Amino acid sequence: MKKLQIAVGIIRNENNEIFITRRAADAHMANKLEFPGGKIEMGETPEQAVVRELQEEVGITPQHFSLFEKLEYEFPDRHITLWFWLVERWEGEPWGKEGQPGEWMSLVGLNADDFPPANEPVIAKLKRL
Ligand SMILES: Nc1nc2c([nH]c(=O)n2[C@H]2C[C@H](O)[C@@H](COP(=O)(O)OP(=O)(O)OP(=O)(O)O)O2)c(=O)[nH]1
Ligand SMILES: OC[C@H]1O[C@@](CO)(O[C@H]2O[C@H](CO)[C@@H](O)[C@H](O)[C@H]2O)[C@@H](O)[C@@H]1O
Ligand SMILES: [Mn+2]
Ligand SMILES: [Mn+2]
Ligand SMILES: [Mn+2]
Repeated sequence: MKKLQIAVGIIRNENNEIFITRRAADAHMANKLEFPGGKIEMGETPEQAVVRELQEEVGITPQHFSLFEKLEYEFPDRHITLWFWLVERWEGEPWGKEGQPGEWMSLVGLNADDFPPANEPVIAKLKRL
């Protein structure tokens, strides 16, 4: 069974909205809502990975961010460690830089059922802020 380290960014604006993308229909966790992010590569740190992934996926450079949650999740065919970074300052304006759907979503309106099940405790903890 594959093992991966994944870094994702919770991109939160001043109006308590989060920038959320939707995964492709042929991806793992297909059609799910997601925090932008991706695999931490050999030779880069979790902090470097979340910067690079947000630059690639949505065209922003996160800065002065914090680790909101780190957790492990066993999917049916892979084990993933997820690093959830809270990103409240960034350079740029997030968009669907890889052609993927992305939009701002109110924190209070997030439905954990729309995301991979690994995100459940994070979405709950976010709504507690
Ligand atoms: N990006 C992201 N992935 C998540 C979240 N929750 C969650 O369980 N995952 C899982 C889905 C995938 O198994 C893995 C994310 O990998 P990915 O498909 O984003 O990796 P990547 O962007 O580097 O892949 P690629 O560009 O090479 O296609 O972690 C989330 O909120 N955001
Ligand atoms: O690990 C994040 C944690 O570290 C602090 C400093 O105590 O921030 C540092 O790390 C961030 C991630 O690289 C940087 O964005 C930040 O500029 C740096 O000071 C805390 O702010 C944060 O909780
Ligand atoms: Mn990616
Ligand atoms: Mn990647
Ligand atoms: Mn990704």
